[PDB]
Order: sequence, then C-alpha cells, then structure tokens
Amino acid sequence: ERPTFYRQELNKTIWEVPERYQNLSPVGSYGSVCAAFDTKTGLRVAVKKLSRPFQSIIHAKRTYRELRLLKHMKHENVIGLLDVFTPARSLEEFNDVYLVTHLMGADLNNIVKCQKLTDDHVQFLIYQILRGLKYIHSADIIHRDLKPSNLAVNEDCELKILDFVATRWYRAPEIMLNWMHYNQTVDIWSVGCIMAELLTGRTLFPGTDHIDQLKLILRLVGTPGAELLKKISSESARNYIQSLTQMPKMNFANVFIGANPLAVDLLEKMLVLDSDKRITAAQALAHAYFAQYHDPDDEPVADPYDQSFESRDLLIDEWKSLTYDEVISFVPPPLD
Ligand SMILES: Nc1ccc2c(NC3CC3)nc(-c3ccccc3)nc2c1
Ligand SMILES: OCc1cccc(OCc2ccccc2)c1
Ligand SMILES: OCc1cccc(OCc2ccccc2)c1
Repeated sequence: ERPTFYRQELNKTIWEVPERYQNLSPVGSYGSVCAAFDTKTGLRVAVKKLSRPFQSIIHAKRTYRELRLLKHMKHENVIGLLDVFTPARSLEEFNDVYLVTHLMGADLNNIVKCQKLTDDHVQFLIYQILRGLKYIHSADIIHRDLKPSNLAVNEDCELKILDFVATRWYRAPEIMLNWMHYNQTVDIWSVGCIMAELLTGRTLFPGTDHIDQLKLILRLVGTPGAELLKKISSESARNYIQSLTQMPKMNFANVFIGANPLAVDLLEKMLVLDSDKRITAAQALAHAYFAQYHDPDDEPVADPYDQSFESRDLLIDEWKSLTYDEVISFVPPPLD
C-alpha cells in the first residue's frame, strides 16, 4: 500500500516524497524544511528532512527522541505530527526520515521584532504558551529551550510550541549554573523572559555570555538569600554566587513601568530565582491576568509519556530500528 514517491533537488539536498505533497519550496535550515501543499487535506504543511538521522549514536538517539515526542503531542498549542514517511521499502534500506506538520504563519521573533505588543495580545499568546506547557509538563516532559523562535504563531494569533537570537537569554539561572536536578519550572522562567520581551519590545536579559547573563538576572531578581543558598549543593557555585556583590530584588512595577499590574504580578511569580517557589503552568493559567481566556475544562493534560529510553545506551542500528518501528506504527490523525 506504498504511495508513489517522486524525486527532486532543493538547493542543498535531494527530496523523495509521496506524490500527495506538492509544490515543495524551502523555508530554511538538525534538518531542512520545505513548505508543501498537501493534496489529501488542502492545507499548507511543512515537511522536514532530517539531516543524516543515523550518522552517530547521538544522532540516532536524537532522531528517535524527536519522533517519539512528535508522535505523542496531540494538543492545540503544541506542534503535532500530520505525517512521517521514508522512501525506504525495508529496514535495511532505511536511511532518510521526513516529518510533516502544519505550516504556521511566522514565529514570535517575527512578531515582537515588528512592533511591541498590546496587552490584550500578550495575554492571549502567553495564555496559549502556558496552556501548551501545562500539557507538556503533565507528560513529565520539559521543553528546556523555550524562546521566541520556538513559538509558531499564524495570522490568526494561534500559537503552537515547537522545538527547532541566543538560547542563553531565556535560560533559567539554575541551568546556566549547571544544576543537574532542575525541574519543569525552567520552562516557566523562559515564559517569563518571553512575556517581558513582548511587553517592552526588549530582550529582558540580553547576556553576552553565561557570566554576564547571570549578572543581568541577579540585578533584576536580587542575589540569593539564605533559604535558597542552603539548597545549593555545589561548593563552587555557592561561592560564585556569594562572591558576586549582593544585589537587592527589584520592584517589578518600576522596571515594567506602565504595564498592566496583573501582568507585573505574573512576572514576579514567574521570575523567582528559587525554582521551588516559581509558579507552575497549571497555576499560572488560573492567575487573574488570564481571566478572560481561562477555562479549567478546556486545559487538558497529556497521556503518559514513556521516556525510559533516555537512560538507555544502545547501538546505532538499534536506535535506527526503533525509529523504523515508530515510522511503521504511525497512525495519521483524524483529518477533520
Ligand atoms: N532546590 C533548589 C532550588 C534552586 C537551586 C539553584 N538555583 C540557582 C540560583 C539559580 N541552583 C542549584 C544548584 C545546585 C548545584 C549546582 C549549581 C546550582 N540548586 C538549586 C536547588
Ligand atoms: O517540528 C517538526 C517540524 C516539522 C516540519 C517543519 C518544522 O519547522 C517548520 C515549521 C514551519 C511553520 C510552522 C511550524 C514549523 C518542524
Ligand atoms: O521539547 C519538548 C517539546 C515540547 C513541545 C513539542 C516538542 O516537540 C519536540 C520536537 C518538535 C520539533 C522538532 C523536534 C522535537 C517537544
């Protein structure tokens, strides 16, 4: 029951895709993505060709990870899989992997780098990020790399979180300091940085390196007090922290002058240096700032996600074969 494939060369590489996808045209370069038209649905879609999916053990595992994560995400504010295919007829000739998802208008960098945003828009966009995160977090997945370029927004201001400017600007302070045991709330920190940027047209913490970045952070949120410092396991990290000149916590209502006071309040709750005290995604959705969008009955959580594979060390052929299994067992979504 194989579809008919067709070949073509687009700048860099070849492309071998079922006839169902038409008028492929590049959108940029981990992999490279083409805008296509999808004849089965009439929707514009993006087809990503993975670059050398099984070049190493790491690539192999990463190809598998991404396919696993994509197959699991079924939610309005998160990128989902319309299709995955290979030109291979057998495991033995399995070498190329292509992923298909909805094409979305632009990204959040292409929306904050056009104007500021008005308050009503920021509410809607941050709301949708939080609702997508609540879902992702409920599967015990941590995004880790949230930033404007990872948020796809279309012409209707609908937002989808995806994966794949500096990443550093959005990273939680615990990650910079190399804490092994950070949790989900690293993603809340990033959301906080995103929201502030949307409200001011400015990157909140545009650090030039990780040391700068921390200095910029502590300057706003203050240096750690005693209850936090007592939870820091690394002697050297604790020293860096305690040796850098003490800074006081800033009044956010002064730093975010003229912003809505409910947005200032959310921001205070998001950008807590101590990750144990940071508001979660579920809690942030019930904050007042979102009172016109919030519905506790249309804020779904995810099915369980098995990421036991993350702790496994496998051969390149075994990661590859696990990926093949997943390409074959893929069930297309309800085409509605
Ligand atoms: N329960 C917690 C809460 C917050 C923490 C935090 N926060 C960093 C100030 C941003 N950092 C660290 C840590 C541990 C080892 C090496 C480097 C950093 N641990 C934390 C443990
Ligand atoms: O995240 C997997 C994937 C698949 C195909 C394209 C892709 O990035 C391009 C893209 C373009 C427009 C909206 C969302 C993604 C990502
Ligand atoms: O990284 C967590 C996460 C959150 C939302 C979507 C998601 O899909 C993962 C992924 C998406 C696109 C390309 C590669 C991986 C992952």
